[PDB]
Amino acid sequence: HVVKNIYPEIKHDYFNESPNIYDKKYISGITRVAELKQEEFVNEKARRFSYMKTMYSVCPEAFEPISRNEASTPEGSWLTVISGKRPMGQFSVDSLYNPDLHALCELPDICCKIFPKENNDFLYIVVVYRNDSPLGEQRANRFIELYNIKRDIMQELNYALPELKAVKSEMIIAREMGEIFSYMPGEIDSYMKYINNKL
Ligand SMILES: C[S@@+](CC[C@H](N)C(=O)[O-])C[C@H]1O[C@@H](n2cnc3c(N)ncnc32)[C@H](O)[C@@H]1O
Repeated sequence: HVVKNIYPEIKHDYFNESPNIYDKKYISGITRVAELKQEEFVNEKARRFSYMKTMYSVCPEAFEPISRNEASTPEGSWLTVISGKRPMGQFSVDSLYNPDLHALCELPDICCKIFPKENNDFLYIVVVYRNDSPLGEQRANRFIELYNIKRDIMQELNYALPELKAVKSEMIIAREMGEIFSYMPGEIDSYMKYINNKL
């Protein structure tokens, strides 16, 4: 149904478990044979979808850097992509029944790579990209590589050497992330200086 539709490769057991507290904002069932709420899911999704269709645009002949500020919320994270300002963004959802996530997946040439958040039981990462630009998938893939490097590093440090593991792992991949997220070169420098200070 609505979940396998946007997240084909999802674990089978997911639907055996019962709705967590976040799911319940949008559904009501014993398991994950639950009803979609008419107002909170169906009607919210349709409203958000209209909003997205209005803002939808095609990609420029070429992208310009956005400010990090335009993509610091989940909503701006995908808005900058659907309006064609940049080829990819990444955000999180506390429920695979998030109405925005479902609306996002119904836009032309808009793809979402979805997977469970590392070290979290309910959170999923969403990587949203322009399929109508060759940079879309490339950047989405490149993010997953950088993301895997970060989490591999942090897991290892967590295991054997935990001090400042998060900030250390940022020093390793943060500039590369900034670039693929299209942040302005100045904002990326400023972030590396913030990480450096954390030393
Ligand atoms: C936390 S992810 C958030 C992604 C955001 N929702 C998007 O779609 O662009 C942004 C990552 O980019 C890196 N980064 C580089 N420059 C940054 C900056 N100026 N502000 C925030 N993150 C920056 C950090 O590693 C950070 O984890």
